[PDB]
Amino acid sequence: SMFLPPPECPVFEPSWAEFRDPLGYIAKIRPIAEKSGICKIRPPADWQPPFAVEVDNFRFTPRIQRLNELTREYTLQSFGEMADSFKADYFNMPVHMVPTELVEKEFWRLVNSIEEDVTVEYGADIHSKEFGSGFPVSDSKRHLTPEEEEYATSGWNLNVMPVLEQSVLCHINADISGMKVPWLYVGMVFSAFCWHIEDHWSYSINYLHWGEPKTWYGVPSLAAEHLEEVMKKLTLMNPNTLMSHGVPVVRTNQCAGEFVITFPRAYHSGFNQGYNFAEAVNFCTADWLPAGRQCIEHYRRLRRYCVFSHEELICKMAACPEKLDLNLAAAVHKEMFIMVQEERRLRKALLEKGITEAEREAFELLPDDERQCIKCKTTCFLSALACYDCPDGLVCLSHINDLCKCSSSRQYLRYRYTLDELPAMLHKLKVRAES
Ligand SMILES: CCN(/C=C\N(C)C)C(=O)CNCc1cc(C(=O)O)ccn1
Ligand SMILES: [Mg+2]
Ligand SMILES: [Mg+2]
Ligand SMILES: [Mg+2]
Ligand SMILES: [Mn+2]
Ligand SMILES: [Zn+2]
Ligand SMILES: [Zn+2]
Repeated sequence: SMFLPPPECPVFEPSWAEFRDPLGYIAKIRPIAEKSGICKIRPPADWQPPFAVEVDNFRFTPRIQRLNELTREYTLQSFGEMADSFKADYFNMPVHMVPTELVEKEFWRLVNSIEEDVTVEYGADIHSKEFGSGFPVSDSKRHLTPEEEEYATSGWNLNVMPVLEQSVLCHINADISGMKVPWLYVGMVFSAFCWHIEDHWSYSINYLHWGEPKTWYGVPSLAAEHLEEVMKKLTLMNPNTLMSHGVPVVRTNQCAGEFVITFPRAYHSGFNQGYNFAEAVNFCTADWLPAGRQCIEHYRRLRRYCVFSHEELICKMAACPEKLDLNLAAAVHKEMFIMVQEERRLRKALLEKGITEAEREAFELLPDDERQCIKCKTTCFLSALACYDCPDGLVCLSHINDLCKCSSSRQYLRYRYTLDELPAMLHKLKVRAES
């Protein structure tokens, strides 16, 4: 049989009232939408931000994609001309007369076709800092119309959403670009993105500025490990293969002017129906905090580097309880409580090993490469073990036996807070959450 389209993902059409608070709205729809992993949001009809990129000074070198296996520079105009001619020539139809179902069926046939070499190009992962965002920004080099200044401050503006009140990553003001600053995607027909989840299992929000639709596939976070097991066992991967192995999949065609939200640890993939322009950014919420906690341990097991420290994030929020709504205060206290108990255990174990010397360290002021456990590559914040005779070495307190062979008298504790200081932080959170 030909490709079977998965069931359609949920589509949300917020009122103007609902639309005022993006993170509030997303929190509201989450119980339904997280059952699907992705969802589509259609803004009120007259919410229409003018495209802000200066088209004539936008240049890029797209990546080469051969469809059955997962280099000139272009301008936006010349990429589009190439894109349209390719589609019209391949389908032998007018460029805007090809049904999305037809493109979709042919895409998945091609991905699995060893004999045919269809190759396309994708302007993927373009920094919005390089040429500007698709959305207007306040401090722009462009004279903003009154209309554009309002869109510049909108919470649904992807430059603004990650620094909103209840956007948790705003508390880490280390730059960590790639998570806080939007990325651009210039697509042509068949240009694709493989199955993945976001850094630190964060949300992503995705907006299609213009062009032909972007076709999405999404998997609920609950089925994340099952998907990974199916892929390991049988091996990008056809959604039909996933569904026939017990993994739920949804689909959608994201049209111009529509948002797509990917929820924490929701696997997603897709391809573009034609020439288009999209913008995306990560964000993190109160309800994401447990996923963030778990992702650190997942990274640890994999010896992957962290973009940021979960410990540091929790403690920075805990230090300012009055900036937290009751939902966030509760979530932070939950995380903080077990962090403190683990730290009490780890420091006790350190004393039993014989280490007695200790120095206070403001880890958040160090570069990441001076913060990483040499064993599990995690970013230290609350504490670390170092050695006076081995200056390059550093381990987190979960790995005090993996620093060096020197005697206990030459090793010392580097700590952010004393054990005494931590109950006070917990108590302040608890009082706040009890308001
Ligand atoms: C927030 C965007 N971002 C930022 C880091 N990348 C540059 C690696 C991402 O990784 C998004 N994840 C990849 C992706 C790509 C697309 C796309 O090409 O349309 C759609 C959804 N997800
Ligand atoms: Mg417009
Ligand atoms: Mg939990
Ligand atoms: Mg857990
Ligand atoms: Mn993504
Ligand atoms: Zn470690
Ligand atoms: Zn040593």
